[PDB]
Amino acid sequence: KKHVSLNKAKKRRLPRGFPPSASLCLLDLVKWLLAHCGRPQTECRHKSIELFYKFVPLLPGNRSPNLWLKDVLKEEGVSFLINTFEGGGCGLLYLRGPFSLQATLCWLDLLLAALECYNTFIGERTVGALQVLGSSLLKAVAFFLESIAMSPQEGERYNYSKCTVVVRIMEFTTTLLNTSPEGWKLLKKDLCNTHLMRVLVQTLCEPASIGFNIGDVQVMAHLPDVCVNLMKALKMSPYKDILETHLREKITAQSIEELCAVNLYGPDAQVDRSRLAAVVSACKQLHRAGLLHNILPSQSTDLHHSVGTELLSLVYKGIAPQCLPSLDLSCKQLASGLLELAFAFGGLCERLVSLLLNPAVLSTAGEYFYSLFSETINTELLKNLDLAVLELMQSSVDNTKMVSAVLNGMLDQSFRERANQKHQGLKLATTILQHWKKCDSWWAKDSPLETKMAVLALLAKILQIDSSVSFNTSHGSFPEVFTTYISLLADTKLDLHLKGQAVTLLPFFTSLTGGSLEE
Repeated sequence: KKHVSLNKAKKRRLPRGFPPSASLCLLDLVKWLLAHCGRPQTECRHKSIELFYKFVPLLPGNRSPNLWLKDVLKEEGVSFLINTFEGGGCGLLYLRGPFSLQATLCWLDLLLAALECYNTFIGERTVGALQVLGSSLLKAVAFFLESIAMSPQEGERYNYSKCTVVVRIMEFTTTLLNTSPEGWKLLKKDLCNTHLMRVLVQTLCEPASIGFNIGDVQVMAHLPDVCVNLMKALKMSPYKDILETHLREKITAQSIEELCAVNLYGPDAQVDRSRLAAVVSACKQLHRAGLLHNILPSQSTDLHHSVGTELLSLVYKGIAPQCLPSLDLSCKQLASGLLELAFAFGGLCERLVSLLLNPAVLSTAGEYFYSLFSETINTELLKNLDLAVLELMQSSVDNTKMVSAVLNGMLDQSFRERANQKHQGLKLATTILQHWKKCDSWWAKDSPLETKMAVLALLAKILQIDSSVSFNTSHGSFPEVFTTYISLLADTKLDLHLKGQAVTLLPFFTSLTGGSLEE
């Protein structure tokens, strides 16, 4: 606040930890910052770096750290801007097993400091990536990449200080990759060999063997987003062939077709369930990375990945029993992740809505498949918009109970999250409001008296889902929906009771003009 307008030349007071001077306006403080930026204590690096960025443009040059750093580096020497990176530990088979000696943890601390001191100056354009490499950085991380996956009550602290490194390594190769095109040719082949394209495969598929553990509550959260950030950063560099050749033998379609457990719904715990969950999380994050059909364009040309159709058929026929496949809190969760992955290859919508209508019957001690899952199915039918309702209402007479049930089951779920999206509800309302002709057999006379209360419930639902802003002035079948609403009021329709939920919808209607008002 105050001193940046009062950087005068007076007799200040010297601090602890410097040779003396006369005035110390800001230059001595920021020089102490820049020389002491390589403090290896990880709670201090962030604060020193952020203080550097917020403390450079207050010397009266009013510069920017992209140009002022080079303006110093031209006369300060290139050793000045690399001895901060160096550390005193630029360089043992007794550390092959995980050990917790006082030197080992401090060496990993040096590695973390030397790793992340360049991430902000590479993501920032303070110094371009030519003037930094043009070393022991690459050598030490290469040796650690060949010495990564190898006191059993205290060496897991060393294991935590191991697992904190590789993620920031990966994010450093992202910030070198997607900031300068020369880095596609600057990073030599001593690092982008099978080391990185083995450790990424181990990070995604089966990572509870290198030392990451489910029970870590923060790094397990922060991992599979920056890893997908890396895997999408790896398309502006020509190593996409390296990734495809390093992936397509392990998590490919052969693995999934062999790992479909012929006794799935049972007592098996780890090597089928954890492995299947790992690989579907891997393909989910690959689908987030946009590289899944760049792995598995599987079999044919019917706009249907045959492995995905096989996933749907095993999800169906697995529930097909002996007596009945019992459920769980994770035997359903594997099915949920299975369906969420299997509904991401291509369209796969008409297959679903044709499977749902099924006249087959089940005899236990046929439309039960909707009743279980019923949340992801409806939120995907939400996304397939403005045609799914039409291909539903194509059949509305032979199996009316199912079409009423599925319209309710999507409408309530679009109704529940009415405070986040707000557009799918009104669009679903407007795309169901212009489709009354497919259900004309409902709102007339000569009907069984269970359909009519369902139709009034449909009216109340699709009216309550929105407000009276887009109903009058002939919105859709507005006189047709009005005359179905009137022709509800027959005579042998209800004792009284069923009319009350009709009379509660009157504030929607009472804004019209003469004519029908007198009616």
